[PDB]
Parts: sequence; structure tokens; C-alpha cells
Amino acid sequence: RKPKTGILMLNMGGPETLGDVHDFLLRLFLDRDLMTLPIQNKLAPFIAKRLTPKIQEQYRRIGGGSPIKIWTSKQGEGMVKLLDELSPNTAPHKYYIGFRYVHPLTEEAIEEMERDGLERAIAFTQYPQYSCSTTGSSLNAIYRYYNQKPTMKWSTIDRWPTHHLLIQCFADHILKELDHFPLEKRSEVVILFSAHSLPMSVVNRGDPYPQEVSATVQKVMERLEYCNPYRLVWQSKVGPMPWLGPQTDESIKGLCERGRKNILLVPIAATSDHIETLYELDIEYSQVLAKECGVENIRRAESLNGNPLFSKALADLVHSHIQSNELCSKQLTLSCPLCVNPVCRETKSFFTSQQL
Amino acid sequence: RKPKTGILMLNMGGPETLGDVHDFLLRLFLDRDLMTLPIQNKLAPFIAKRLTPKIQEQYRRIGGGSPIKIWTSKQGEGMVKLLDELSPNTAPHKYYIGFRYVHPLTEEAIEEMERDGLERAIAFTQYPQYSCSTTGSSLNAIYRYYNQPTMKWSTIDRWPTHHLLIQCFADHILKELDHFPLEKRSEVVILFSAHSLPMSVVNRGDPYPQEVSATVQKVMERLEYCNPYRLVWQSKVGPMPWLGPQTDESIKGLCERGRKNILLVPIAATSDHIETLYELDIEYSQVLAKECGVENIRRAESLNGNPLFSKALADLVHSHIQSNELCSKQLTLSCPLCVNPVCRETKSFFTSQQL
Ligand SMILES: C[C@H](CCC(=O)O)[C@H]1CC[C@H]2[C@@H]3[C@H](O)C[C@@H]4C[C@H](O)CC[C@]4(C)[C@H]3C[C@H](O)[C@]12C
Ligand SMILES: C[C@H](CCC(=O)O)[C@H]1CC[C@H]2[C@@H]3[C@H](O)C[C@@H]4C[C@H](O)CC[C@]4(C)[C@H]3C[C@H](O)[C@]12C
Ligand SMILES: C[C@H](CCC(=O)O)[C@H]1CC[C@H]2[C@@H]3[C@H](O)C[C@@H]4C[C@H](O)CC[C@]4(C)[C@H]3C[C@H](O)[C@]12C
Ligand SMILES: C[C@H](CCC(=O)O)[C@H]1CC[C@H]2[C@@H]3[C@H](O)C[C@@H]4C[C@H](O)CC[C@]4(C)[C@H]3C[C@H](O)[C@]12C
Ligand SMILES: C[C@H](CCC(=O)O)[C@H]1CC[C@H]2[C@@H]3[C@H](O)C[C@@H]4C[C@H](O)CC[C@]4(C)[C@H]3C[C@H](O)[C@]12C
Ligand SMILES: C[C@H](CCC(=O)O)[C@H]1CC[C@H]2[C@@H]3[C@H](O)C[C@@H]4C[C@H](O)CC[C@]4(C)[C@H]3C[C@H](O)[C@]12C
Ligand code: FES
Ligand code: FES
Repeated sequence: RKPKTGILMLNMGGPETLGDVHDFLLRLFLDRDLMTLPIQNKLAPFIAKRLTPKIQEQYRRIGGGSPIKIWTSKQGEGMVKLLDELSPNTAPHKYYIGFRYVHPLTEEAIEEMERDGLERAIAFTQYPQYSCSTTGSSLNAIYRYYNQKPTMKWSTIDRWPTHHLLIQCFADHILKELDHFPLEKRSEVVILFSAHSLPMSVVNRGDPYPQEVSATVQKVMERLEYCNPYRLVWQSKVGPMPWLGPQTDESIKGLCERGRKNILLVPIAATSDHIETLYELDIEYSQVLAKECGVENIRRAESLNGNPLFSKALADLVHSHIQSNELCSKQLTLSCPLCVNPVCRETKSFFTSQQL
Repeated sequence: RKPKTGILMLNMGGPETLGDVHDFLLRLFLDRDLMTLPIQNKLAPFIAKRLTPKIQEQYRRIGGGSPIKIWTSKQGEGMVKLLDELSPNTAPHKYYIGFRYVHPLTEEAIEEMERDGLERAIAFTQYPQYSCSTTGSSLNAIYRYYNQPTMKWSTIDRWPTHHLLIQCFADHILKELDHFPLEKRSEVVILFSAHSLPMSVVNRGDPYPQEVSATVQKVMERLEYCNPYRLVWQSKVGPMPWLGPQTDESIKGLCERGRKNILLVPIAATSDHIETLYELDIEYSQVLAKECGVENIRRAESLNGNPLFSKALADLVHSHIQSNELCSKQLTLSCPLCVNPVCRETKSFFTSQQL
């Protein structure tokens, strides 16, 4: 009857409609895990207002908002159905969405999980590769909510950059897209793995993300038996500060100018369609930039989205995590060597200290 | 029987003695693949004489020179013994050392190989993870030698995740973890340390950080995530931006946050050299660490004479022989933002080989 085990699927989220953009921006400018601003309570509303039209326009260019919730729901639905057969002692399982900056907010889902009187809660990040500004920020909200005692037992699947069925899904979607290039151009295709960039100040303090993203790439390339040559590059840089690159836009253009005009783009750090793929790569870079460069064929591997094999990966991850009795990865128990955020430490002990 | 198959083992090198330091710096400062300077031919000799005392001093702190040649030779000898047995149809195998900036120079080795009348030459880099500034520079020199062959050439240009490479590192990590007090073992944090790159190199498209990241992952899987870790970067010089957390700052930041038990792992080199014996062992493990409040800092032993490592070497060459590959798929892609006209010529040198 009643749900026994909740799986909290964590993601940043993105505005479902144009009307949701302002509040999405506002919550995010108010997050000190993400940025510290002078007179932040004053500037955040002000910044959210000045950015709103530009960002609304981007979502307009993709049909009016983000498909993130729909994909997350469908993936969660499939995960639960599998998990009830695979793990009948922890069943009935139930998935909750906890988005960081849009509705169902992390705090709302945790509230609902508590109401449902679950025996067990699992914090399951949907970022395979761990960043403190991504998964860490999501785990920080969970600790903060209880600080602002659980009545359920908590653990986290805080990273999974090389899960073997994640890797197969990526390899499968790549091979699928390679087949859409003209046959004569197939061997000539260069693969650009593309992940949201980070500011160097984040990279330089110890963030796990670039090294983990690199690991996902190697695994996909082994599985593909190095059929095409590749580079891992980074997108979504903003402002004048240095970020990790090489930049995805610059690389497409760089490569084109060097005679490599057939390019396959691979969103390697996300599991669903969102602004980064549908607007940034598909419109901003594939349509505009690439036309101006004389590109012959640019394409983008399909996001994992509703791949039934990705649901199987999710369930396998949850099932394995339940059998292992782990509370968090070994990696979580180590903070960035130059972490200056007092909460990271509290969030880690929140998980390592759980009864059970 | 005359040698049939030569394996050219490519490394930057390092000065064997104190007297070798000046010419080591001079060749580095003359190399435009590495560095473009105003009035370079005037300044290179001048920078080389200015840096010589300080760099000699570092080698004097480690006994008077680099052991690179000795380890490269032992590794070479072991590889060749295995290869004559493993692959008789390509036998007599012979190894050559081609250092980029010290004797046997790349150009001297190639001249000896040609003179020995070998049927084939394999350019075998000793950097598992490819950088255009390490392996790439080595392959550029081979191309440029002939531009300034009587054997069929090919390259083993990268091998960042060879299964027996990975085992050697895992083996050496585990043996080093045994040397901590038992009660401190689970608390040990592992810092994987690789020579850094300027951001201008990284941002250009350099393949090295992602390959170095791949090696770290494989070793950590083999170790079943027994300890927590970070990949950090050493050997930054000058005021420009360079990649990734610095190794020295990470040791210090970690001590300050209660993580005082640290295993350092040289993940991007296969032998002892200035980076391990001086920078890690003396500059950080002795001086900085005293200054910090460290309880235990250790460094995993370099692969050096591990007989499993010469087995990796032989296995790599044997599979390369059986596969008939001229170079990796990766080498056929130059950096998206490469502004060096040779890289493309060096690639075609290899992709275009007869055979
Ligand atoms: C770089 C930063 C990661 C936080 C950090 O590591 O410092 C990320 C996390 C969420 C990102 C923001 C969100 O995607 C929302 C905005 C999206 C726009 O496309 C750019 C600005 C925008 C405001 C982003 C800027 C920046 O890239 C943010 C803030
Ligand atoms: C200095 C500070 C960043 C803090 C830091 O990284 O150290 C920056 C980041 C965003 C900036 C603000 C935003 O760019 C929005 C405004 C833009 C105007 O051009 C200047 C004032 C303005 C109100 C900025 C003032 C200030 O320079 C802010 C608040
Ligand atoms: C793009 C926007 C400013 C636009 C405006 O003037 O309204 C600014 C406001 C706050 C900025 C962020 C904050 O200054 C905090 C971060 C500071 C880092 O040095 C760069 C990324 C970083 C995450 C910034 C990226 C970008 O420059 C942001 C997102
Ligand atoms: C990585 C960088 C080359 C720049 C590049 O990536 O192109 C390397 C290659 C060889 C290096 C140099 C050589 O190791 C010799 C010198 C050694 C000293 O310890 C530092 C300065 C010194 C002069 C080095 C500085 C720098 O890190 C160099 C120049
Ligand atoms: C201009 C060049 C950096 C090249 C670049 O921009 O990429 C730098 C690097 C090392 C410098 C030189 C060396 O450091 C040695 C000299 C040091 C003196 O303090 C200035 C002159 C001096 C002769 C330098 C002139 C110039 O600033 C050089 C040649
Ligand atoms: C440290 C030494 C300057 C010593 C001196 O003042 O005499 C200089 C000489 C040439 C320099 C290098 C060259 O300028 C080329 C490289 C340029 C990058 O911007 C930084 C690293 C880079 C590899 C430099 C590192 C370092 O500052 C070097 C190696
Ligand atoms: S910023 Fe990474 S642990 Fe605090
Ligand atoms: S610099 Fe990498 S290929 Fe030229």
C-alpha cells in the first residue's frame, strides 16, 4: 500500500513556461552556494529583471520553455516500475522531483516525502558528474532544509560518471547520429563532447567535475572502439572572467577553418534536453555560427530523454546502492582542498552520520 | 642477426649531470613549438645562462642529475627481451633512446637507426597521455629530421589507459598505503599529481588533461574507490594562468581543513625525475609540509624498474605490430585552435607511411 522508499531526483531545472523565467533567475541569483554578490538581496531581483527578456526570448526560440520536467517524470516513472520488480523488499518505490530553482523545488519534494511517511529517502542526483555548484548545491539544500531532524533514513547517489548503462546509452545515440551523416563523410566525422563550462576559480579550488566528465568521455570512446577522433570541449561561458575551455563555439569554428567541416556534437554532462542543447547547440551554434563558417555537416547526438535503457540505468543504480548499504560515495567524504564554503562539511556529515 | 625492428623511446629527458644543465635549457629556449620569444636566438642563450645556477642547484639536491636515462634503459632492455619472444617474425628488436633536449637527442637516435638498416621504426612515446607540448613536440622532431626514411615508420602516440600501466600504478598506490600507520589508512587522501599546462595551451584544444583524467579514473576503479582523491597539477612557473588546482596549494589547503594524511601519485610519468625527486619529495613533502602541520605525507614509487611495466611496454608494441596501425585515431585530429603549421605535416608523415 503506502510508499516505502522515495527516490529524490535532483536537477537544477529550468522554466516550464516563459512566465517562469523571472523567478527561476531570482532564486538562482539569491543562491550563495553559486555566487556571492555585494548587497545581494538588492541586486538579485534587479539582475533577474534585466536578464528576463533575453532568457525568455531564448525559451521562445525553442517553443516556449524547458522539457526538463516531462523527461524527468518519464525517466522516474520507468525507474520506479523496474525497481518494484527488482527490489521487492524495498517496494513500493516512489520518485520525487526536486528542482533547485523551479517548481517542484527540493524543499517542496522533501516536505512531500516526509508527509508520505517513507522509511527511506535516496538523494539521487541526475548529474552523472559531480560539481559542487551542481550536485553539491542540491545536497546543501537538503541539509539546509532540516537545519531550517529527518523522520526518514537518508542516503545519496551523488555521482555516476561511468555507469556502464549510462555509457551504452551515450555510445548508442552517437552511433545512431553517425548513421545520419552521408556514408562517404562518416570516417571523416570529428566528435565534440560538450559539457557546461566552469569558471577557473571554481576549477582551481578543487571541483571534481572536469576530471569526472573526462572519465565519461573515455568510457564512451572505448565502447565505440575509437571509431572517430574526438575532443572534450566546454560550453555556456558568460562574463569576462576565465572559464575552462576550449570553448565549444570556438572549436566548431576553429575546426571548420582547419578543414574539419563534418562535426558531431555530444552533450556529455546531461541526460535530457534543456536550454543548452535545444537553444545553445542547436540554434546558436549549429544554425547561426556554423552557417557563417562553411560547415558541411554538423549534427547533435540525441539526449538520453526517453531511452528505456536509461531508465534501466537509473533503476540499476538505485538497486545497487540499496544492496551496498552505502550512504554516499567515498568521493563525497573529501571536500575541495580549497573549499571556502562552511556548509559543504555539514552536508557531508549529514550523509555520513545517518542512522544505518 | 641484424636488428630488424627498432623501438624509439621518446621523452623530454633531463640533464644527466650538473654540467649538462646549460645545454638542456638552451635547447628548450630555442624550440619554437614550445615557446616564441622576441629576438629568440639572442635571448635563449641568455635566459639559459641565467637559469643555470638555480636549476643545477635542484639537481644537486637530488644527487647531481636526472635518473631518466638509467630507468629508460632498464625499461628498454626488458621490453626488447619480451618482444623477441612474443613476436619472432619481427625479431631482432632493438630499443633506442631519443630525448628531446639532452643526449641521445631524437635526431641522433634516428641517425643510428637508419645506420643500423632497420626494416621498421616505431615512435614510442613514454608519455601515456598525449600533449602537443610533449609527445607532439617529439613527433614534430622526427618529421623535421627527414625534412632537413629508409625504414617504415609508425607511432604509438598515446596509451593513457593501458590495463598493465593502470595495474602498476594501482600496485604502487596499495604498497604505499601499507606504509602509513594502520590507524591513519582509511583517512588517507590521494592527490594525483601531473605536470600542469598554461591555460593558453589547454584552451587551444590540448588532449592531455582529459587523457590524464582517464588514467586517474581507471586506477581508482581498479582500487575500488578505497580512498577519496583529487587530480591536481604541479610545476607551474611565471605569472600567467595555468590549469587546475596546484599540487602545492592542495597539500596546504588540505592540511588546513583537517586532512593531514596524503598520498601523492605522479600519474603522468613512468620514471623518477626532477618532478618527483625534487618538486614533490623536497619542495613540497619536506619544506611546505613541515610549514603546514602535516601528519603523514608519502609519494607512491615511480614505475621505474617494475617488471610488470616492461611487460606493458612489450604488450603495447606487440599489439601495435599485430594491428598494423600507423598512429592512433586521435593523432588524425589536430587541436581545434592549433596555430602551429607543423602539427599537420607531422600527422601526414605518419598517416601516409608506406605500409
Ligand atoms: C557558472 C555557474 C556555476 C556556479 C559556479 O560554479 O560559480 C552557473 C550555474 C547556473 C548558471 C546560470 C543559469 O544557467 C541561468 C542563466 C542562464 C544564461 O544562459 C546565462 C546566465 C545564467 C545566470 C547562468 C550563468 C552561470 O553559467 C551559472 C550561474
Ligand atoms: C563586483 C560583482 C561581482 C563580485 C565578485 O565576483 O567579486 C559584480 C558582479 C555582477 C555586477 C553587477 C551586474 O553586472 C549588474 C550591473 C551592471 C552595470 O554595468 C554595473 C553595475 C551592476 C549592478 C553590477 C555591479 C557589480 O560589478 C556586480 C555586483
Ligand atoms: C551575466 C550576469 C551579469 C549581466 C548583467 O549585468 O545583468 C552576471 C551576474 C552575476 C554573474 C556571476 C557572479 O559574478 C559570480 C561568478 C563570478 C565568476 O568570477 C564568474 C562566474 C560567475 C558565476 C558570474 C557569471 C556572470 O558574469 C554573472 C551571471
Ligand atoms: C609546459 C611547458 C611548455 C609550455 C607549453 O605547454 O607549450 C614546459 C615544457 C618544458 C618546461 C621547462 C623545462 O622543464 C625546464 C625548466 C624547468 C624549471 O623547473 C621550470 C622552468 C623550465 C624552463 C620549464 C618551464 C615550463 O613548465 C616548460 C617550458
Ligand atoms: C616577451 C616574453 C614572453 C613571450 C610571450 O608573450 O608569450 C618574455 C618571457 C621571458 C622574458 C625575458 C626573461 O625573463 C629575461 C629578462 C628578465 C628581465 O626582467 C626583463 C628582460 C628579459 C630579457 C625578459 C624579456 C621578456 O619579458 C621575455 C622574453
Ligand atoms: C621562468 C622563465 C623566466 C625566467 C627569467 O626571468 O629569466 C621564462 C622564460 C620563458 C617563459 C615561458 C614563455 O614565456 C612561454 C610560455 C608562455 C605562457 O604564457 C606561460 C608559460 C611559458 C612556458 C613561459 C613560462 C616562464 O615564464 C618562462 C619559462
Ligand atoms: S566547494 Fe567543493 S566541497 Fe566546498
Ligand atoms: S597544437 Fe595540438 S595539434 Fe597543433
